[PDB]
Amino acid sequence: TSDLIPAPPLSKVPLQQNFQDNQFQGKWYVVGLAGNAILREDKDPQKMYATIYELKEDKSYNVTSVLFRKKKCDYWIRTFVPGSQPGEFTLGNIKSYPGLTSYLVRVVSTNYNQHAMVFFKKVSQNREYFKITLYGRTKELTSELKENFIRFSKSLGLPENHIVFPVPIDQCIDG
Ligand SMILES: Cc1ccc(O)c(O)c1
Ligand SMILES: [Cl-]
Ligand SMILES: [Fe+3]
Ligand code: NA
Ligand code: NA
Ligand code: NA
Repeated sequence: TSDLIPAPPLSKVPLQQNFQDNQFQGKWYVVGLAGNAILREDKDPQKMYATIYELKEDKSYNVTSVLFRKKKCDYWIRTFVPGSQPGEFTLGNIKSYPGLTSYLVRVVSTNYNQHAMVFFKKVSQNREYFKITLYGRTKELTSELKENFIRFSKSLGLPENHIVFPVPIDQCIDG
């Protein structure tokens, strides 16, 4: 059994105009998380993690994320394949992920050197999940940008308790 807030139609998710793939490369800190599977948790609050975007020769991204868990750095890797338009992607080697039938990424907005908002949508075990990530080039962002991310998340149907701002750490993510 599972009850999820429905995924928004793609019409409600903007696309970053004139997307420059080479400028989006590098490390981003996850300063905000929102989604239908994301829950606020004051007992064990979400720790900040990082995601590195590297363009390959064929213009796909090698996306490597690192998080601090159980006193160790856990790495996980995926391939974002360019989609129907620039700033859009699908997942490479989807068959290597048990239960996964669909995976979409859309870059909503970015200035490339400070911040970015990225929309994800996937179907896993026939359940449709979506999330929005607030990327920061630094671990801290302005209140204006964080409130913008909150209202965009709310526009896609998510309540406050489905929006989290991970706490900055130094382990694993400063590399
Ligand atoms: C929780 C969640 C929602 C959507 C995604 O695309 C994903 O990777 C994770
Ligand atoms: Cl993964
Ligand atoms: Fe994922
Ligand atoms: Na832990
Ligand atoms: Na401020
Ligand atoms: Na750093």
